[PDB]
Amino acid sequence: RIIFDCSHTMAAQILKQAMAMGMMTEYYHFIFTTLDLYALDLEPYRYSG
Amino acid sequence: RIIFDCSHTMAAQILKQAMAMGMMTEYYHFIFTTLDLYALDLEPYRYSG
Repeated sequence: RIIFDCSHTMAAQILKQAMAMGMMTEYYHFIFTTLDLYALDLEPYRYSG
Repeated sequence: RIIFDCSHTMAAQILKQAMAMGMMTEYYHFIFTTLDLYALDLEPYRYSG
């Protein structure tokens, strides 16, 4: 159970970090607070479930 | 514990599909069967451990 305050481009970078590290998963109940990341593209992170 | 009869480029394909689907973890203990298994892209799945 993790919560995320951070800029959205850095957040997409940490998406790349975490899905490379295998952490971008349905295992862990997350909550982002990003509202502007929709400009960037999220699709394998969204299809990671 | 799954064993993987597939080509090397097909292995890279399904690796891209699988880390897009978020199913890359140390929990999974696998065996790939392809003779070319050092000659392509190889990195982020090892950092999913």
